[PDB]
Amino acid sequence: GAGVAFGSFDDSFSLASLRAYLAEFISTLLFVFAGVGSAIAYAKLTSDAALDTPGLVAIAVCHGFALFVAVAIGANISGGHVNPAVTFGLAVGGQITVITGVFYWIAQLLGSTAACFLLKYVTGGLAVPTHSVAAGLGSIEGVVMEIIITFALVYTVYATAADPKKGSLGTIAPLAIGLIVGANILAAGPFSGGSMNPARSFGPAVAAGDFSGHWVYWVGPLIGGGLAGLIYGNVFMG
Amino acid sequence: GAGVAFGSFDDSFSLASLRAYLAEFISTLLFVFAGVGSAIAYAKLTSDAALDTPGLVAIAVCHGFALFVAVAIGANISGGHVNPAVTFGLAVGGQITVITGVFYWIAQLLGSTAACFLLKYVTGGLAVPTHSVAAGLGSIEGVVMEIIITFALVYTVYATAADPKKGSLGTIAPLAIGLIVGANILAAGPFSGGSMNPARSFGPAVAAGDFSGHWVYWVGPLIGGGLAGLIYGNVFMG
Amino acid sequence: GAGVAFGSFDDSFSLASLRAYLAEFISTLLFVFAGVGSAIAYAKLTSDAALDTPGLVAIAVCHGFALFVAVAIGANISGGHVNPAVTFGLAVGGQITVITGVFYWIAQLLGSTAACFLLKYVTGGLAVPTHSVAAGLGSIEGVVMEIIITFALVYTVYATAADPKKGSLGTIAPLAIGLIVGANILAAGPFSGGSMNPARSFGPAVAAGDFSGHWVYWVGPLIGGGLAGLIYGNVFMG
Amino acid sequence: GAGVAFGSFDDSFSLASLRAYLAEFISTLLFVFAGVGSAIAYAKLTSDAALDTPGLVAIAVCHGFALFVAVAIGANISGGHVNPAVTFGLAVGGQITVITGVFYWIAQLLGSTAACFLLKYVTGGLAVPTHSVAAGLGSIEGVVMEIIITFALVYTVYATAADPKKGSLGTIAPLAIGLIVGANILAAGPFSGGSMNPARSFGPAVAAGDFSGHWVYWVGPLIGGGLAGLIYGNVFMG
Repeated sequence: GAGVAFGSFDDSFSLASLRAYLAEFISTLLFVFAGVGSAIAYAKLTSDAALDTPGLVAIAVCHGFALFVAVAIGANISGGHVNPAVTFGLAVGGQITVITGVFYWIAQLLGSTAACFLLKYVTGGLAVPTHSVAAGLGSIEGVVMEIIITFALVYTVYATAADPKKGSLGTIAPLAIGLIVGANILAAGPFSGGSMNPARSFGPAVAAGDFSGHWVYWVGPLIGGGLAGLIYGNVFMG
Repeated sequence: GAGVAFGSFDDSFSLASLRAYLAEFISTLLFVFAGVGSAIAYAKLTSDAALDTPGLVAIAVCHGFALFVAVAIGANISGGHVNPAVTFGLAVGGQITVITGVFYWIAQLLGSTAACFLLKYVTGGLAVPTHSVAAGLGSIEGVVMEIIITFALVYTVYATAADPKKGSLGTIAPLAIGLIVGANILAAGPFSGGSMNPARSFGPAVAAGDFSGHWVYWVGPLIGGGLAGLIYGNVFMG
Repeated sequence: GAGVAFGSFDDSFSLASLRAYLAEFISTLLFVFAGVGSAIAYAKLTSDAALDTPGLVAIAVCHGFALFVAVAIGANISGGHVNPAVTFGLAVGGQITVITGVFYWIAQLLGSTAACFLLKYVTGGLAVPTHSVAAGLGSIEGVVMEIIITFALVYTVYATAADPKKGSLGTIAPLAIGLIVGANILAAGPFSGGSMNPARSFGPAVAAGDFSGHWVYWVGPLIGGGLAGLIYGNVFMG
Repeated sequence: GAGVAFGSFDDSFSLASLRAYLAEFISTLLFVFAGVGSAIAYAKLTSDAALDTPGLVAIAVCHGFALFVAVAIGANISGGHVNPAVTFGLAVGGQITVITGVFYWIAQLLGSTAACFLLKYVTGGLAVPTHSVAAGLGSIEGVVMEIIITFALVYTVYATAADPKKGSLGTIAPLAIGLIVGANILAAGPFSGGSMNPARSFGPAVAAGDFSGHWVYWVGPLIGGGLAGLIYGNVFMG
């Protein structure tokens, strides 16, 4: 399989790269605004009740639909990563350079953070919820959950969008990528929160001023995404 | 990026333009009939309860599915705007002429209004609900919410349907456009109502004889749509 | 626009036509089995409660997904009508011959009826629910509801599947056709039941031995479907 | 129609075949992890309540989305069967060799079982639920339910993915295949559980150490899948 490529500053500062960074910022902002917004909407409707099944459905569907769109609207400009773990898994398989990937991370983190401060305002100052592992459940269980579900996501990105042999999968790729996240929130929501996405988790941690447990949402997703890049890149593109 | 184009009467009165106006009328009627209808259905089932999470899901899914369809069924005739803010954002980027755009607005407003009078009849005279900003929440918060979510919609229309480089996105564009509205209602419903669409809001205001607060659903969506046209048109098509 | 074509017996008894009839039987059986089945599932889970919002969502989503599939799996064999009103609207615009269309009706009615007797068995003898206009609501209101929502469906079939200029819409047509039915059930369920489909309504009327009010689900859908054929066929294909 | 083909060891041990087996393992693992996971999520949220309508929706949507993805991500490597009954129905119509098909079964069963042991861990040791026929309902009713719904699935796979004349259906095939399972769970969940898939059922039986009634989920799905292969393969591909 293709090796890691560090890239160059010239390449990573080209106008095409700059457009890509803006696209990643915008896609991540819009994804996180909707997705976090659905969780705040549930809190508003229920006066801050514990999550129930209708709420889980609302939040999962919102994230799946919004991520489909966020990926689609960047696909021809940046590739529509919307997610540091996607960028990382792609970098592991030589699909994006390291330098460009770092700038994608910055754009994604900025976009997510912006979305969360916008939410705080437009909702009239409601709390921005953070991802956390369920009460009582171990952190390793949470990490392993996040490894598995993020592996699923990044593997999907490889199979439908990166693979040169994708064929007609390329047309439906944004939808597959969004709806694997939706599906996986329906499973993982009550356990890890169903992040799959360090930026999605980071914005709220900034806006709520609370990084307790936040490491889970870097370690788990990066390992899952990296494992997907290693497996798909070496076996199915190698 | 392309400038605003005023157009001509000859062009805007051509048979092709007249077909486009009828298509916009029909698509907007069917979109608003379903979407408002889902809100009246919730009121019927619950005896006019406050919105809850099942209801929000029902209404969001209905709007997302219905808008997907309404866009698809006009895509090859009018472009499937279904929305004055989409038309406006496209006009800002030179994608539709101003004169033609004004006639699209008329067709959309007429279609929405018609849908709402039809609903009043077929439901046995139930109230046609109007979009309003949540009790206690400021109007600027509501406007800014609508700016953000309408920006998302119009940006999606640009990226998937207008951009000449859309490629395979063009096939899934109607679905992206519908499901961003669905996603954004799941976030915004309990705050602004999740309009994104001055015509969707206007029909009910006419049918309920209540324009209180209605300005929000012109100012917010037009600004969001205009900002999407400015950004995408000048950066990603320029 | 194209006129009505009566067709011929030779044509309507060809092997291609016979395959089409079997495909319509199978698609309609599978559509109605799922869709009615979701309503029986709700009754089982709730001990025959009145419809609530979760139930409406379940039933609407089931029908939208199932109809998408039923249309897709016949699209290249029969055209995937799955619905006497679709067949009728297509016949009005010269898209299927009258003789072939009558045999499609028979196949659809048989498939729906079969599904409903299968359901009665596999559910352990539970009642097969019938479409009815809501208590107190007038029959004309119910008919007009069904006209509007069936117009939407058949117009969608024309715009995405019949029109020679459909282009990329043809790829997503089955999904548009399914999800307009889903959307429209979210609106119409508590009022007319959201049929759009004389066969979908007829199977249960046979299996429950109850044709009270059943005429609504022929008059409303046939008029809507016929109006869609007249408008689209003469304006947008003429 | 094409006959059954036994195949060869050389063919079934080729690198292409080995890649296919890994893809089937991964797709089935990810499908079952999400889908079973959604059922465990419901149990967590509700403290092990009986299934209700929100829960049925959550579980059906999760399975439909996850299966769409699992099929898509194997489509160009293995064909994306994810299901012994799909493999069997395809084998009946000569679309996969018997030897290769047996190895697909092994990969699918292993993947499902792995998913279920992973779930047991990451959820903090919660019970892995098994498919069972509803209390009081006969086993033949359960089998016949599973025949019908699995026929639907495998017929969909033939019509959209196997048929050489699939045309544009091939692009949307993964989505049709996923959403027929979603639809059919909305009908069958409270009666048979809505399996359609011997591997999906088998993983939990292993992880819960409970094979009571499990035969239903081999007999019903294999017969349905085999009947779909016989009908579609001989009539619509013959």
